[PDB]
This record gives sequence, structure tokens and C-alpha cells, in this order.
Amino acid sequence: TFLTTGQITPEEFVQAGDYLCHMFPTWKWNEESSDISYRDFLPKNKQFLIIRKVPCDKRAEQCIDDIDELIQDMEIKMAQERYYDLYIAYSTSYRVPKMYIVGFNSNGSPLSPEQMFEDISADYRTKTATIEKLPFYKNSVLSVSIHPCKHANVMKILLDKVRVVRQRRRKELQEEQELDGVGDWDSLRVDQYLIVFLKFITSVTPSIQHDYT
Repeated sequence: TFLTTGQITPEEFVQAGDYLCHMFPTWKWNEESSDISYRDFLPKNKQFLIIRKVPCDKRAEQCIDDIDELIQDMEIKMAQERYYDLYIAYSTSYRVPKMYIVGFNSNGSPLSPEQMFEDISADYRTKTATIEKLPFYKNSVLSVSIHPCKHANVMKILLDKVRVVRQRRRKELQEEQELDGVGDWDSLRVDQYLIVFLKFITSVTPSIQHDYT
């Protein structure tokens, strides 16, 4: 399972994508366009996820329990202002999702690669972010991609930490029930994979508004 490896199959990528778009209407699957370079192991209308123009107020320089809370809650259900389009695509080399961000200034002018790195937290640059063309377009655009598995298997680490927290919380609860004599009075599914992935993304790009969470 994905909890053991921290990796998913294209089918699991689809479920997670659907869940993400269902819980956060702002996210959407790609439409079917002629300018897209389709991958056969994924339905044509579910190649990648996109969220448009997420605002960025400050640079990165200035700027686990939350995830669990958010996941639980969902189970219940310089000065320049910048805007970033965020793409989540599936990486076949690591069987993990991968994000691509494309920045713009208020006028809609694309920000250069160097400018976008100002929005990547210094603590994640070298082993997480690099410059590359969006891989899903025939005539592509430049962007900064954020990878979760080049060094540390981030998804794996995060999913484990989340389970540890839950196990502790569940046992601490039973212990408090015995202590208070009221003892006589949620698992992680692949659907929530991308939500954990976005938590990771939030640490990597701290100045990007949480309009995707």
C-alpha cells in the first residue's frame, strides 16, 4: 500500500486528484486540449491538476498536527504582489506526484526562473526545486518544479509522522478514558494523498497563499 512505500500508481493518482477537486472546488483536472502531450497510462481528462493565479504577497525570505487536523476535518465534511499557477502532475520515475509552479506579476507578465526561486524556501531549493519546462504541453513554458522524492522520500516520512500522531492520540484518548472512568460510556486512505502532498508544498513555498487549502 501507499502507506508502506509512500508511492502511488496512476490510478491512485486519479482517485486522490478527484478527492482533491471534490474537497477544494478551486482545483481542477486539465481540460482536453490539442496542446497537451497525453500519457496513455492516464485518462485523457485526468492527466494533471491545476489551480490558477494563487496570490503571493511576500517573498520566501521574509516568511504535522495541522495535516492530521485538516485530514480529520475533511473526513468530517520585495513588495511585488505575485500570482502563481500550480500544476500537479504524476512522475513515472518515482511514482509520486510532482508540482510545477509558474509565476506572474499583476500585469500577467511571466516571472523569470530566477524571480520564482525567491518564492522557494531556502531550506528546500537544492534537493527539491529546479527549473524545467511543463512536461505535459507540446510547446512548453518554463517553471519551477517541486519534487518530493529526490533525496528523502518526503511523502513516506509525512505519512508515517501522521500515523504516529494518530496512534499516540488514539492511545492517549483511551488512557484518559480509563483515568476519567468514562471508558464504559479514522484511517488514512489514498484519497487524502495529495492533501498531505500539499502540506509539503506549503513548507516549500511559504509565501504562496493557502487558497488551495
